[PDB]
Amino acid sequence: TITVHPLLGSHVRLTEEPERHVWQGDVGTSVLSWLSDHQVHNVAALPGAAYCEMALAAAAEVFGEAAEVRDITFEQMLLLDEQTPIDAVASIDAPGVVNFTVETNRDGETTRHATAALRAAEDDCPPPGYDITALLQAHPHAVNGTAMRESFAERGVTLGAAFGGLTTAHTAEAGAATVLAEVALPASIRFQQGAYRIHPALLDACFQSVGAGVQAGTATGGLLLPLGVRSLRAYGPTRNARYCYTRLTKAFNDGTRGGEADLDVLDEHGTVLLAVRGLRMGTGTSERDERDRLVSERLLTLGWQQRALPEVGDGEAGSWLLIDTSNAVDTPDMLASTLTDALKSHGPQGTECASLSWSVQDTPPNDQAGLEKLGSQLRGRDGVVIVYGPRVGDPDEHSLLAGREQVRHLVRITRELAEFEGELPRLFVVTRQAQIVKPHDSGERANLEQAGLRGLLRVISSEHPMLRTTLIDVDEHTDVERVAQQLLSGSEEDETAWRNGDWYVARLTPSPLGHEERRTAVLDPDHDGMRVQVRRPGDLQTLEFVASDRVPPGPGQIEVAVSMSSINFADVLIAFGRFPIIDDREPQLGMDFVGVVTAVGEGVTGHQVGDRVGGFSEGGCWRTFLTCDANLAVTLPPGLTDEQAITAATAHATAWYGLNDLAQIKAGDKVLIHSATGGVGQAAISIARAKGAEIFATAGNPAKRAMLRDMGVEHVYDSRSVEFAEQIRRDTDGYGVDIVLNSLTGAAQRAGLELLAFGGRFVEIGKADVYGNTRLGLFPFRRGLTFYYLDLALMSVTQPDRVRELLATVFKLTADGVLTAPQCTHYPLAEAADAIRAMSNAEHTGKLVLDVPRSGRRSVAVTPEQAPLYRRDGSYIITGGLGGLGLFFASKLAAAGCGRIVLTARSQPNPKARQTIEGLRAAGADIVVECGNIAEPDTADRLVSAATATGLPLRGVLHSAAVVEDATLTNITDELIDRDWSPKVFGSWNLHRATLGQPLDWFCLFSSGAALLGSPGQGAYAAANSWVDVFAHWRRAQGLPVSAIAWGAWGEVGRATFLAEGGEIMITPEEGAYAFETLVRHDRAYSGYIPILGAPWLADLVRRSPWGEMFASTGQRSRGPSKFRMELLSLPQDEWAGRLRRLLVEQASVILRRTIDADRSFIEYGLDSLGMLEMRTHVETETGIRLTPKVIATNNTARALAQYLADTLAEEQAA
Amino acid sequence: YGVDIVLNSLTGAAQRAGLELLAFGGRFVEIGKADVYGNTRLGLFPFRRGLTFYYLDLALMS
Amino acid sequence: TITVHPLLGSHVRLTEEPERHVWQGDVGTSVLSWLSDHQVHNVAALP
Repeated sequence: TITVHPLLGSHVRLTEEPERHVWQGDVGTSVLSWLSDHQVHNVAALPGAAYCEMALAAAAEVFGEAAEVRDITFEQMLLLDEQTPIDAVASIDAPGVVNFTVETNRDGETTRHATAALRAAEDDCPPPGYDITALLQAHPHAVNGTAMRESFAERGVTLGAAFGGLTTAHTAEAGAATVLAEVALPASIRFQQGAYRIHPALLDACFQSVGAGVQAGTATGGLLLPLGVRSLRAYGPTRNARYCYTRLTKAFNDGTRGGEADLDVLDEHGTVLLAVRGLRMGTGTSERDERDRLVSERLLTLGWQQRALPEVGDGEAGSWLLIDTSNAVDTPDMLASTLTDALKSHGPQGTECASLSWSVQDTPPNDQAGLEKLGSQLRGRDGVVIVYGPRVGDPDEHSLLAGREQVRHLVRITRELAEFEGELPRLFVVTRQAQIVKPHDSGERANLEQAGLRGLLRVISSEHPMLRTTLIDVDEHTDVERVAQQLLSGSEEDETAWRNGDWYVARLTPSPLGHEERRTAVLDPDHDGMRVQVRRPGDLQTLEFVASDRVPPGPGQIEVAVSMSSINFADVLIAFGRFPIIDDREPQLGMDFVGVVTAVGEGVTGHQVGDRVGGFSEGGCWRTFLTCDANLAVTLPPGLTDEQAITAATAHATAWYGLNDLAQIKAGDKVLIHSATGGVGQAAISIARAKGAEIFATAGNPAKRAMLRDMGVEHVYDSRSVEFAEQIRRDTDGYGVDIVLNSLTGAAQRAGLELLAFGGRFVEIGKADVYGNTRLGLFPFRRGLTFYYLDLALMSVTQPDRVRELLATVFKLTADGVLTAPQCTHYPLAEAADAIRAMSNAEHTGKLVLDVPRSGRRSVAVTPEQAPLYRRDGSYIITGGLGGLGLFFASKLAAAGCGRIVLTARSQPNPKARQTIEGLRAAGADIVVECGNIAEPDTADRLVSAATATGLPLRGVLHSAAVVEDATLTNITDELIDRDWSPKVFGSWNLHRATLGQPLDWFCLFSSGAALLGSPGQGAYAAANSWVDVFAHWRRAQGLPVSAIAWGAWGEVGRATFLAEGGEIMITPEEGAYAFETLVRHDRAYSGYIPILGAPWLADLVRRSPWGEMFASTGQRSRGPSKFRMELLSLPQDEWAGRLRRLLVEQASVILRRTIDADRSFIEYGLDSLGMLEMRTHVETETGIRLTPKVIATNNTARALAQYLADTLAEEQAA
Repeated sequence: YGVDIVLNSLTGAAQRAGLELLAFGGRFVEIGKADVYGNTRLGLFPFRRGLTFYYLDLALMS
Repeated sequence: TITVHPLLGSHVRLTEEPERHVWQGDVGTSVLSWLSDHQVHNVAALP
């Protein structure tokens, strides 16, 4: 009786053209038990092999046997909760070509899981076989295929039992396309193989072969998933099969992307059963997104947090040692004396301590003899603390020397301290406002001289980990009580700041850019140009002004100062991130505009400056200054005020067109207007009254209907339901209507279309139906209908002259008073956030006019990634250009064509440098070289003058001079300290002073990751780099532009890069070029771009660093018990959501490989909709509630998604 | 660029192909009652470009 | 009991505008012999 296919289910034939085969059925687990086994992160999912088999069955049905499919695609995954209706449909679009698409229409929306083409395109040409005795003997070297499957399952996507068959394999090597596995249907799958054209389980295993084929030694943290195949063909039933050919053509070694496999299924005899060509796994995103991700997973910063002291008190017997060092101040006693007194009093038990008051450059014998007074017989007694005391709040030009002396003092004293045979004491260090913490009491007034210390102490903490190197920053208004408490029983914390009456601790935080660090600028609407544009299409709460750098008009252009624009349904659609993009150019907000001409183009003569103007344009009209094509603007006749003109445009310009120049409305012609109360509807009402027609209409809620009836227009009916057609039919005796200015979608469309009576005109202005392939029934057209479509914006862009004439006509008519402008309700343009809300919910009637603020309203606008980077008419100076990264950055600047970049270094260039310079000059860059030591003020003055006196103002700088050197604590010499100190400190300070007056746009100061991380390789470099870090913070505090970068190493794999990646030079130059070009635009002062999130030394930092917030978090091995998280609903559900926050962040951390905050967005760090797959599946498994890949996007922030889950679970709790 | 005026008289996939062909503002004039009286389901969407569909039948008009 | 209906073939809900139920059944004395006896007008006919 029943013979339906199991996956597809029913097959029903439609005779309507284009001929369509519609397949419907259930693919739930309850029906097909075996389906349950592709638990991706422990949740059932339909394998792509299922899509392949289903497409093959559809092709066989439509074209009989020996017909195959091409260019398959997979688009979304599935969930298969219990039951899952599936609606596979195939259409005969044109003879000889067909299309096949599978989608699920549950929950009220569709999801095109896979698209296909089933053109037969096959002939009676049997495929050739393969030689068993050859392929088997070629690659017999065995490999643990079953263990490979087990590890691949552990990787996150399990296979269960039904998807077995893939047998222990053999290959020439791990990394070659030679895997020789064997495939057989598991016992539970052998039975029903007849119905299928090759079991989806067998095809899935055949695919799965690619998992072992790619790389047997797969790297941890990588996930792959098949995505589409270029072609397919099924030759014979797979009642029996042995192996699938392992022909792979992967362009691998990038970790992901594809593999372009061509699997061929063949039996024991060598004959082939099914052929697949062009198989790709895990495509990911475009190259631009790859570079964007590479920036997320590297930017670092010093994150500070507030906490309480868990020490409370313990251990006792705090007989530490103290040294009052470099305290040349008149009265630096209080800090040391108070600390000693608190230690004596509050310190439990005996707390004897002594002071080795080694002042700055006290006396020669103090180097050793002065220290041995206590560091000889009782050295390293139970703990030591260094106190540095206060200092002046601002730096003098000569203050640099003092910092050098301080670093010399620290290196000497610490080398002496570390030279103790017995176990070393923990090295406390208290410094006064030498570390910049956070917006809470942080900014200017940082003690620069002490600032360089941080890097040295941090490198020490790695060089000699035995002496725990905790260092504490302190503030005037913190009081010494909790400071003494930290001294006494301080827990294992490395770097902390007592910035106020509160404890602050540091955690190296992976902090990608966002929306709070975009460069802010001060603009004036009166003459400065700024635009409005949604930052995050979808949540209109993010509307924010943006600088627009008004460009002077060109030929055929005008420069109009907007006075008021109007919302329009296109604006609403774009605001909610729902516009039907069609030309890879997202439309800007606003369509119309009314303002005054401020400048005149070259080739234009229609109008002059100082004259009013109106019209619409693309490029966004929600601006203070707008530059639109001159041909697309109409002078305002004297009658119209600005308000009337803005209200009329796009209301009459639509209504007048549709009803007059297309439908040719005449006296006594029945008209039907949908959504009359809207602006377009109101214009239509006015037009109909003017031309003398019977004005039917329909509205929304009853209040609007009553209001419209108050206007005198009789025959008002509800628009929500289709009932209006019948009612109007009753009230007209059959002659329903002659014109329909439809603007609603859905069933109403058909009713309106059928309403017309033998005259025919259907002007359609809606947008939902047309961009949806609404596929209307064409039968009602038999009675002389005529269907129009009227998209005013598109007409304006393509046929400016016609819309220009139309606009002139409507304005002239409005001035004469024959037409009345609709009702208006102004809003301040800065308040667009709520205004858009009214339009969508339709509580306000009439056109919403936005009144752009054109006044002296001084404000802060935000410059997006489109920021001033390479401006032609300015000079750029690069220091140390003649060596290392300088050459590469100089070449990059030349490529950008920057104007007359100045290049300098400390010495004459080498012959290769001269060759590169002359070549770049020949390339067209007007680069000029200089020389001299940057540590000299004269050199800086000469450099700044040369770049300025040349005639091109200097605005960009890049101080990159540095030389890499290696040293260890003991052998660190003073000359090394000086030669590291001068290039960074003195050069940078001189550059800042000399350039202080110029109109700079950035200031890039290079640094090393050592100052941030701490590498035993070098310690002298760390001090100078930390100093330049703090100096950059201070400069930003002063308000001048600045940006400090801490570079790192080249490879993320260590020395294995030579074998696995090959010898390469520099520090990932191309990778860092984009990072620099981006980071120079944003505002954050300090940032560390270093290859972390997986790297050799990270294994060491996590151990030696008590902060180490990056962690490893190797606890992803969830199990069946993990469900208890749902069972924790016994506790209060609000508190349950509070803990759900932590669940979410922890689960996200493993996939992201780093701890993220709960306030930012997941998309910021970068997830290829595969990190999204993991997150969604894990959320469902750990909570039993599902969130669609759509609703996750809007709630991209951890807080948002947590609140959404809390609500969607409290609803269940209520049930 | 495509065509502008299409005085179609074919049926089946021919008219569907024609409707996609014409450029912006093209006016797809129709005279062949065959497809229309069969309640063909026109793939309304090529109207994206501001097309206009007419049906012309001399006898009924008269 | 049996999902298919003898006089209608296979039920299918098409989620189009408007929603349609399309069945595409088959009938015939060749397979549904019980129709043969109702030979209306001395010719095979649909009851």
